[PDB]
Amino acid sequence: SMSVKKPKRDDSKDLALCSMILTEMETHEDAWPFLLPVNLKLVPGYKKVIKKPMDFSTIREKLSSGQYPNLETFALDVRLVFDNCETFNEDDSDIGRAGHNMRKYFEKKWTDTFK
Repeated sequence: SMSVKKPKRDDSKDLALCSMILTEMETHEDAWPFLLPVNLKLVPGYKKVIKKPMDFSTIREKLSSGQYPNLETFALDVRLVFDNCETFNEDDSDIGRAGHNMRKYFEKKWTDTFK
């Protein structure tokens, strides 16, 4: 509350560390469904169904331009990429499997870097 604070966590490396995680996600072999924004002209139903599209290139641009106020807002966009994927793709499809794999990969790196 006012004039009552928990000890200050060192957040000075968060930006660099999220960048590193994001590089690791970008270079994973199962990243291909997520690298670029879904083409809303060419994929029927996507525009109407997925209210907030998200992809790795859009996260990279937000990250590089100071549009994440803290590491939680960064994690929320990464998870949105996988939540979108589950909304639109059967579990038993190449893309549906890619999303589960990437979500796992991310959640481990997240825990190991920050928890």
